[PDB]
Amino acid sequence: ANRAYPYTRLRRNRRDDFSRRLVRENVLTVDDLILPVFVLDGVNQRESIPSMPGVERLSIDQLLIEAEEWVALGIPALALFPVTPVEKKSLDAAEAYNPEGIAQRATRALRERFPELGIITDVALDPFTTHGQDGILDDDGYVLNDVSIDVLVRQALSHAEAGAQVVAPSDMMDGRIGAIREALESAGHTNVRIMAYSAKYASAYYGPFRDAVGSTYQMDPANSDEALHEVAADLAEGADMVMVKPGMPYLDIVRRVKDEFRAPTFVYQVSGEYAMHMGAIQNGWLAESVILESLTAFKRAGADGILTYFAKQAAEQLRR
Amino acid sequence: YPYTRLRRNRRDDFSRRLVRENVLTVDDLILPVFVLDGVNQRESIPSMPGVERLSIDQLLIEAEEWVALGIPALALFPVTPVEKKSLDAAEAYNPEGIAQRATRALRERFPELGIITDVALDPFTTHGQDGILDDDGYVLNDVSIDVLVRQALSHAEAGAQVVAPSDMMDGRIGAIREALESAGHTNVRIMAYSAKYASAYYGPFRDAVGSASNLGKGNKATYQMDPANSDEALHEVAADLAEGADMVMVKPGMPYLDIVRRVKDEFRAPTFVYQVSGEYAMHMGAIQNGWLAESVILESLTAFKRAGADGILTYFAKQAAEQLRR
Amino acid sequence: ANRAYPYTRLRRNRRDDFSRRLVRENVLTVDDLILPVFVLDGVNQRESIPSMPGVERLSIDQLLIEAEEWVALGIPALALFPVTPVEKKSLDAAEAYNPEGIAQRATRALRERFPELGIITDVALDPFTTHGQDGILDDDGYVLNDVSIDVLVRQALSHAEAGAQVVAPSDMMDGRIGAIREALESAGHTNVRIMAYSAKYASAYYGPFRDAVGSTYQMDPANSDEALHEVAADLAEGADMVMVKPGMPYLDIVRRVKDEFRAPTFVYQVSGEYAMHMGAIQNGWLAESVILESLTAFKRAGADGILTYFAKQAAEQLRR
Amino acid sequence: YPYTRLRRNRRDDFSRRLVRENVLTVDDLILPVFVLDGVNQRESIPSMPGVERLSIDQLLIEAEEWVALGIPALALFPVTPVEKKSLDAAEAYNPEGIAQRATRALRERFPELGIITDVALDPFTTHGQDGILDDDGYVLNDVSIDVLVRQALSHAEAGAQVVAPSDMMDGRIGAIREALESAGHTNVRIMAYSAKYASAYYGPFRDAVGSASNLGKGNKATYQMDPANSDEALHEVAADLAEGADMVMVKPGMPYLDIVRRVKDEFRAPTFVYQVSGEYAMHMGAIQNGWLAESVILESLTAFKRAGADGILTYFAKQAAEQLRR
Amino acid sequence: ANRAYPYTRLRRNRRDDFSRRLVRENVLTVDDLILPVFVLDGVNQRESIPSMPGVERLSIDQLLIEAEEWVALGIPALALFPVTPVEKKSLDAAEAYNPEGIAQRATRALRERFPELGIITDVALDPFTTHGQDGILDDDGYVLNDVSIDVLVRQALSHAEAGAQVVAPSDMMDGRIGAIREALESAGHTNVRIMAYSAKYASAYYGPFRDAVGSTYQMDPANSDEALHEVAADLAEGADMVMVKPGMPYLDIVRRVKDEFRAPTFVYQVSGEYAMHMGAIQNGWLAESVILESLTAFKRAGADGILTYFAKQAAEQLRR
Amino acid sequence: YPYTRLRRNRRDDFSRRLVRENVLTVDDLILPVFVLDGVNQRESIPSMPGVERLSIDQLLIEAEEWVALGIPALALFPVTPVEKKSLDAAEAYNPEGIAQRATRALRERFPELGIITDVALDPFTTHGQDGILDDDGYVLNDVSIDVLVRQALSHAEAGAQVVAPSDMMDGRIGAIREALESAGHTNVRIMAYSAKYASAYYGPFRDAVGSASNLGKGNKATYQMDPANSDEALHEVAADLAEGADMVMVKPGMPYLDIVRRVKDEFRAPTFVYQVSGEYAMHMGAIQNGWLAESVILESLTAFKRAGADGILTYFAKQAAEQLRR
Ligand SMILES: [Mg+2]
Ligand SMILES: [Mg+2]
Ligand SMILES: [Mg+2]
Repeated sequence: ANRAYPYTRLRRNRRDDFSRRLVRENVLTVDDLILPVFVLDGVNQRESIPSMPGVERLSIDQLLIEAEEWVALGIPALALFPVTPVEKKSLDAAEAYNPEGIAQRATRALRERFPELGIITDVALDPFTTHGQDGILDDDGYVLNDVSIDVLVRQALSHAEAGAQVVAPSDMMDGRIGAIREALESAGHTNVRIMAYSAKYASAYYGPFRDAVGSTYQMDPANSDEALHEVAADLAEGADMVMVKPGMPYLDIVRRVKDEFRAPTFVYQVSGEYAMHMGAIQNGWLAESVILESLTAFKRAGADGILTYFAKQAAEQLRR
Repeated sequence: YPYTRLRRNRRDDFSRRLVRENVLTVDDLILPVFVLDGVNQRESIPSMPGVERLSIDQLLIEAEEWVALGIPALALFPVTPVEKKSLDAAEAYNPEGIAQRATRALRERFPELGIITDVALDPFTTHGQDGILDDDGYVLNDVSIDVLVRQALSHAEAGAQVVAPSDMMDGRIGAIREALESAGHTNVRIMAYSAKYASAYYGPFRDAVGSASNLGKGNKATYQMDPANSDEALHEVAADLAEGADMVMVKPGMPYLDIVRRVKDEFRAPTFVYQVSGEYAMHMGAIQNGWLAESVILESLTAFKRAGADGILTYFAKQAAEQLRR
Repeated sequence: ANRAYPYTRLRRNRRDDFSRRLVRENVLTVDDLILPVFVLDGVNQRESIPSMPGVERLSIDQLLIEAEEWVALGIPALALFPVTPVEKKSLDAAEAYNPEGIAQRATRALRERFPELGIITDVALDPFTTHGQDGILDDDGYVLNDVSIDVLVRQALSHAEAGAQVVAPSDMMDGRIGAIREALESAGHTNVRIMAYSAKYASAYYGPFRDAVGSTYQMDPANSDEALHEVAADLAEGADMVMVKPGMPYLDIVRRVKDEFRAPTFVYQVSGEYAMHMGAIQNGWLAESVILESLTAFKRAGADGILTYFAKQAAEQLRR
Repeated sequence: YPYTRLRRNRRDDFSRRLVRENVLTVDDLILPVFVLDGVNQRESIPSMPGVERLSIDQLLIEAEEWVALGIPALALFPVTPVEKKSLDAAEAYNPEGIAQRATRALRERFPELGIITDVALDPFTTHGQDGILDDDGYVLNDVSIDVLVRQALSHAEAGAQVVAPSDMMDGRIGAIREALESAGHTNVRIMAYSAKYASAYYGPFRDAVGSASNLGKGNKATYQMDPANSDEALHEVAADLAEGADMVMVKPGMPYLDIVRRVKDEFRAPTFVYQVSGEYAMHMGAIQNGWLAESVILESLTAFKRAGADGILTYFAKQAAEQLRR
Repeated sequence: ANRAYPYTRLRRNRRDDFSRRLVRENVLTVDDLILPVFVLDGVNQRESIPSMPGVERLSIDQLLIEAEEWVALGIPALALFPVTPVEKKSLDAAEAYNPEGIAQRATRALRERFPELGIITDVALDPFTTHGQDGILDDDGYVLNDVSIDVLVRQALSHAEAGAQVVAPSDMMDGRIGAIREALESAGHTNVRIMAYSAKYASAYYGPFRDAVGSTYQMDPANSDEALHEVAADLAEGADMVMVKPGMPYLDIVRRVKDEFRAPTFVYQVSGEYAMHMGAIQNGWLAESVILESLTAFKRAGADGILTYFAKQAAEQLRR
Repeated sequence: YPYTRLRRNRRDDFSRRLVRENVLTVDDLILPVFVLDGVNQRESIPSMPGVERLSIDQLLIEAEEWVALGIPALALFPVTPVEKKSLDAAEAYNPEGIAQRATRALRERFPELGIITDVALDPFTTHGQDGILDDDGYVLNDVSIDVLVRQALSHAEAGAQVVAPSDMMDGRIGAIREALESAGHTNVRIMAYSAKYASAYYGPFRDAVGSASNLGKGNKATYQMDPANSDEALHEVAADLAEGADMVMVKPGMPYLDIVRRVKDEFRAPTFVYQVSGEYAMHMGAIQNGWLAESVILESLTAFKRAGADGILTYFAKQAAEQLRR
């Protein structure tokens, strides 16, 4: 310590590329990327999403075609988000555990064609209920929890049966991680991993996602200590990996979570973060180098893995 | 869970308010402003929707409302005429330069408003770099400090309460402090840009200030920090505190919230953060497109307080102050 | 570090109001205030309390009138303290769980008229026993605990049935938080919060409160490490929020509790603290700015919420 | 367990990659090279299988591939002719010495390649010690610093971007920094060998550089650190940082990984480690015998990153860079 | 602090042997050494191992002869590794719990002849299965765990019955430490210690060991935080001592484990570490003083005990 | 428990040895010796059973066995003749004083044995205080430092490898270091008595050295530390390290083990402890009475290692070294 100018000039290591490379503390690699994908029900179709320029909803045959290039680029995993047809939404959310639902069909197709690619499914009831609430309601509109926990467990088990290696309770509820963990073990799916959405905030950054998928419990953005209690509870319940969401607006949370628990920590660069960046890049306001700058921030902040709609572009860039 | 259900405190608005850990107030806001030469001039900046370059007379008119909203301070950025740019950056310490003239006008009209001047040579050089170049094109450190010290003394003479060296030369905070003390400017605060990274988020600002064409495709990797580095920011801030800074800053902002958190935790000193032009533009573009709700503005600024910042330099300051006044 | 005069002059940030505001580390807001209220049994009555100048016991119709202004000022919650008529005090403390007791009637009235206002009820047997001890005694005068735990559970459930959002075991006993937590869950009151009086000291500052309400277990004032063990036990038993009491005389405890547990921490500025301040203000010895100075100390010390008889005055001042 | 089975993340390659905590890249590699006098000379070193001593012309040819593989820097070690060794170590600062000549040649041919010169008198003394001896045979500290400072200035004059004092004299980092600053060598980095132990793992290097016969059975216990001590390394590194080092190093490497970890955790500064000659030789001997698979090379280098090093001086650098390029 | 040259010259304590001895922070003693031994099935035989120069496989009568000198040198314990004849390897691994298996016979012989010498047996199924996997497989080749846990428990109990004072689940599995701990207690072997191979990496340094014994679950070398979670789980399951393996390539892990848990920590200087050092010593590339240098590194790094094939040589040297 | 029974590792000798956290070795021992003037003199000390005052010739004879046992160093304490005591303590720096003569004799006879001389004026003053008194009877700080510096230079001139200021004057470590550096005594170590308390355990030493009658009922509360204070010891040690001490010491020993532990944990520097005369006497009296077994000697010395000391000044050093040699 006691470093003082001019004995210490911090620009000396910045003088040349070689010394900036030798002291460089972090680096993003393709091992850090997870690509979220919106999956349609039909055959031979793609749809553009107005608020997520460059992102497409894909039927499963199209998903398989694009996955050939994602696998060649080395992306380790995908996170699937089905786009449920409105006629499949119900009150009992039976579509969540249908072995022929989009998520289950997509995961069987991908596990068969690309055996080493990781598939992370979404465990939640909101994409399948007519009302759009994440749970089954009683006559007055209040959540019945064990009826809902029951369908979620059937959902997670159906994902495990389709071959998913990871399930992600994307909900922000209590009791689900343990029930799913317990049910998977109970049913013999001992190596299915549970990626919990641990510190998930009530945020305006999810806007574009509601367009993509066709749609009191999320955390207050002001709170930071509360996120550590959320992650601790998920860890205690058996989560294998924990996630912070949204991402860049919560980088201080990523840093605190990694420092406190030293566990596998993930971060979601959500639809609104992607949309802001891409709109600015397309308008000529920001250079495309901001994509890698934003992703290296997650590594510097302490994330092991990043769910990002820029995964393909970033993997292509990681070459330079 | 079941004993500990964290949803209980979240159930109702009253209990969420009681347990809310951080709050954004107008005391935390600093508004950066782009100032033009001449009279009765107002110019839109396409890459910063909603922001205008203003001549001093127009700045004084707009500042009446910034003061009424209670914004504590402005950060001035002069839009130097192309013909006043040179290799020696001498316009940086001209007593009749835009920054100096704007400072005297604002200090007279609004005595309680804080004026934070920019100490840096980028608005004044033909090449757009923040210091003086040697014959190999390197930004010289100590020769640049000599010009920055002359610049900071000129701002103190104009009445600025705070000078903010945004240059990233090593040792400049101590040089400027020594010069201010020697000259009797005992209470001029120095707001150091301590951990300032070599980023792509500054694009729109280069357009706003008129340095974009001068810099061209140039980079500042020999002085601004590598985005990959976090421990190094602690060493930058420690030096600036030992050299006499009254406030230390992290820049850019949202992409570096982890740095704000480490800096506040390690040094427990007045910590500031800049929500830069590219952060403003990306949000504004998405809000205008209808992709993000307007509530994202306060959410973005709340993140800086949660991460540990005391004050935030933000182009959203007027809008945020209007929304907080509710 | 290595900050030294005259390079570092700490008065520079204090030179002007604008720079004092920019570096100001804490601020009190109306979101931090909880107002305790003494509730009478009758109709159209108020009583002055000699040792708490300016504070009044209020019948429920008067309470509703005053609550209109507390709600307009933004105060988030009230803590109710019934003033039990002597003819309702018994040996079995049945009045504690009477659905027509003052606390239950007051909470139903307030929950119906002001649905967003939080109500924190007092769970304790002392206001309802003839002897004034917080528990039911056996023939020799010794506490029978499960008979007492039983009535306290009926009490907390009766509060939950009346609509209380928060119950506060204001006792300083062991076993109660868990029994109440367990009983509320068991009965379906899953979102009722439990605000534990965790570090509550044996103190002379409660004097005036005994006048207001008509009335071996509290902590020794010398002890600080002991308070952390008290808070840890309440947290383990399911408390949603933890409180230190009294307040200003124990600000070091507030700081240690927030630092150690990072949980929602509350502090009671008790009747004697209020009385000392108000007597000095009324005598012209202290300016009224001391009220906000005393309340900002709780925020600086680490409290999230403050139970204070000055809540109305403070909310009115928070404007300047 | 059963809830927490740590084997779940280990089950598949994709999940092992997602949770992998550290990675080795070519940015982390520094290749040490032994340089001969003369022209068209290449010599094998029996105790360092696969490593050759090279004349400058041969070094320039081999460096074309080191540069193509992206290795950031070389660390030069001159093989001084026996007749140029003396009590005064004057060849250490000869402008026409091997290190000086090699540096000028490499700086001209490969402008972006980092050149790290060795500041130490062991290649130049008749006795093989790293400093000047007094009449009792003790290695004098301050008289040795005077020669090391002349040596470091000569390397800066030859164009080295980094000088690395590997001598273990007290206070030499500050003396060398002061001399570099006074002479205007503002940006010459100083890579201090901070916690360098008195070890048996240096045997093969003494053969490679030609100091083995000069040192004989001599020891360096009055200056290199006792292998038993760990807290003492923190005091060595603290002094070198206060004296102005830009990088600090632990040496040897694998036998001292605990020291690398404590040094990175305590100071959060650029931390380097040397996988010394004896570590290289023991691995190479076992790999050639078929006792260890070739995958041990990357496993050994991954350990340095896991332990906290930013950069690694390793004789395996070319092989490792070839394997990483996949 | 604030130590600065020339007031502080760190060479002053290094000037003389006496002051280097007074400030010397660590020292290796014979109390720190554990010698691993490869045991053959027959009588009056020894075999040289090509990739471990100087190490020999020993029949039990030869083992007893060599143990006389190990005991005279003060070595506290041996770790036995039987060399199973191929005709004893099966699918059910019954040889693991045979009371007449090499390990059991060797431990009864040593416990009877040298009552104070500690014996650490290896609990694992890999030396006894035809396939060489550490577990019993079902028809498709997948591990059946309770059949395997069952034989391992019989194995550990058979070791305890033969007189072993320590058993070492050398596996890298979950559930075994607890089952063995539970079974030993259940059976009355309350003082048998369990030395867990806690942080055991997937490494190339085990090469020579496969030659010596005739032969998804081991840790990734890149991970360090993961090792702390591994050690914590073993401690929670009842391990008496925890070990890091391999050794010198993982000294940073030894340091973190000792610092985090402050528990009895052991480290294995594996076959490849021994082979590299001995090959270099025999080639004249390294002096034999490197053996003690390598072993003092383990003490400096925080190990209490070291499993090392150099134990005999080191104990002989510890005299100088 | 039952899973975790801490008795399991304790069950057998082999497992207790494997988990044993600390060990005492002869490397940790320093033997204090009381030296007389004259020839062929040996005197028993009733309050320190087993300890003798020895003339230099007798000291050289006894030191042959201390050296054979491997004890690293001696700490010399001269038994000044009554007639050589004065107000100015000039005998402290007499080149022909007992300490100076004993040092030259031992350095010649046993070149590898460490000699630690005592820097303090208590053996030389008529009043027994460790410094010079003013007219109010106060022990002057800076005037005392001037005499201690002359004393320490005389010990360095006599050949002592270590001087140990046991005086408790503020700032003396830095004064002595500056004087040693200025005079070229570069490698003379300074073993500071850093946290030395005003204790009743020193009684027997005052008898051994002959200062007891001079001090009478006097006290040293204006300079030695109050036994109640622990945080203050950290401030004493920090100053002595910043002033250049090579080793820092806590004294007395067993009654202050908590201070040894805090000092090693806080500073991670070479830490020494003195098992003072009264600790020796109380143990010896109990052992001779048959109240405590002789095994208490090693138990007492093991406590210092467990508490964090690297070295121990103990009158039991010969006995302990004999017992460790087993
Ligand atoms: Mg700086
Ligand atoms: Mg050094
Ligand atoms: Mg002192």
